[PDB]
Amino acid sequence: HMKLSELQSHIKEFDYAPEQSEHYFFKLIEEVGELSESIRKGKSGQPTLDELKGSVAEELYDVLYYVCALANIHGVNLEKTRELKEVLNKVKY
Amino acid sequence: MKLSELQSHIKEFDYAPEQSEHYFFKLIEEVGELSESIRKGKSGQPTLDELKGSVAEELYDVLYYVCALANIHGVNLEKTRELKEVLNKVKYNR
Amino acid sequence: MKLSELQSHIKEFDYAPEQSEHYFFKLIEEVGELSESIRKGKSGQPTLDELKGSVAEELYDVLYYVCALANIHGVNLEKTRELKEVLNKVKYNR
Amino acid sequence: HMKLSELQSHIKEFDYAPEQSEHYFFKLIEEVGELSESIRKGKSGQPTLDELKGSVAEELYDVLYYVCALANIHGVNLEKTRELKEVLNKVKY
Ligand SMILES: [Mg+2]
Ligand SMILES: [Mg+2]
Ligand SMILES: [Mg+2]
Ligand SMILES: [Mg+2]
Repeated sequence: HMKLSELQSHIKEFDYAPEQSEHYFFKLIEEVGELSESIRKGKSGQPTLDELKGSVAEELYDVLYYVCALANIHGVNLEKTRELKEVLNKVKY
Repeated sequence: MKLSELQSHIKEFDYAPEQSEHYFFKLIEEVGELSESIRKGKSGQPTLDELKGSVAEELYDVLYYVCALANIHGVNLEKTRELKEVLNKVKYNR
Repeated sequence: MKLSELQSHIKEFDYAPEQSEHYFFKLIEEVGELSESIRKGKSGQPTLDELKGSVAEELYDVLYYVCALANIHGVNLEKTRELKEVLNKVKYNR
Repeated sequence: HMKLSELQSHIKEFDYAPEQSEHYFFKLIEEVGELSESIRKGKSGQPTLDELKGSVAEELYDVLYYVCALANIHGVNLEKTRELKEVLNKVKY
C-alpha cells in the first residue's frame, strides 16, 4: 500500500509544472465541482473498474490528486505537515 | 502515512454517518481557507510558528475532509487509487 | 435585470425548500465549471455559438445559484447589498 | 433598486485590477468557503445591520460581489449573457 509521500512524488514525476501553479488550483476546484455532482447523485460505495467514472470514489480521488499536486507545487511535505500539527495538537492538551 | 490507515485513524474520532452534509460543508470551508493561503503566498514547508494558515496546513485540512468524506461515502481511497492506475494503463498500454 | 426581480423570477420555476442541499451542490458544480472556463481562457463576451462553456455562461450559472440559495435561505440580495454599503460607510465616513 | 449592470460597474470603479485576474478567482473561492460555513451554522433569514457579519445573506452577497468582479475582469456583460441564454432557451423549445 502506497505511502502519501510516494503518491506525491509519483505525481511529481509525470505532472509537475511549477511555472503553472494556478493550473493546479483551477483543477482542484474543477474536481471539487465534479465531487459535488457525484455526491448530489448519490454515487457512493466502492466502485469496480467499470463503475469508476463519475463515482464519489473517483471524484474524491481526483481531489486528492490535486491536493498532492498542489503540495508539490507549493513545496509542501504532507507527512511533515502532519507531524507539526501533532506537536500543536499535543500542547492543546 | 498510508491512505487506508489515515482514513481509518480519522474514522476513530470523527465519524457521524447521520451528518454527511457536515463533511461536505467542511471540505468547502477548507478549500476556501486553502484559496486564501495560496493568494497570500504562504507557500513552502512552515516551521511550527508558521504552520497556522500556511498553504501546508490548509492542504492537510482539505486532505482530512477528503478522507472523512471517503469514510462517509463507503470509499476506500487506496483501492480507488489502484483502480485509477489500472484504468489509465488499460487506456494507453500497448 | 434587478436583484430582487431576478431572485423572484427564478423562484417562480425553481423553488424546492425541502431540497436546500441541492442548491448548495449545484452552486459548487457551477463554480467548478467556472474554474474550467477561466483555466481554458474562454473570456470575453461570447457570441451565441461561443456561449456554451464560456466564462460568461458559467458566471451566469453561479449567479443563478446565488439567487436560488438566497430564496432558499430567506435572503433578499438587494436589501443585503444596501446594508453592506451602509456598513462600509459607517465604518469609514468622517 | 440597483440594476445588475450598475452593480458590476460600481464595483469596477473601486475594485478593478486587470493584471491580477487570479486574485478575484481566489476571492470567489474564499467567499464560497465562508458561505459554506454560514449555511452549515444555519445563519439564514434577512439580517439587520448588526446581524450581518457571518450571515448567509452577507456570504451570498460576497459571492455575488466576486461574480460581478470576475465579469468585469473577464469582459463579461451579465445582462447580455442572459439575453443570449434566453435565445438558446427559446430554441429548446
Ligand atoms: Mg474528476
Ligand atoms: Mg483550515
Ligand atoms: Mg454551467
Ligand atoms: Mg465573506
